[PDB]
Amino acid sequence: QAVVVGVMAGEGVQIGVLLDANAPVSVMTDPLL
Amino acid sequence: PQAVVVGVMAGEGVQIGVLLDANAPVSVMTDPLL
Repeated sequence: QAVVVGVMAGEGVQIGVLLDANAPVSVMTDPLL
Repeated sequence: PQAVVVGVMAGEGVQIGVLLDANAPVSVMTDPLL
């Protein structure tokens, strides 16, 4: 299971990323950054 | 300077305070705001 979302970044630049469905945000916010 | 706080008016009269992204274009925010 997974999900894809539009992550907004610097000056509002739109970026697309794929994230796990069940893992908590705390374990993914580091590699995502 | 990355964000600004504003009060948004919604249906029939409820006012809600929100902190918006100061540089993304408004059209990108209207959907999640609703």
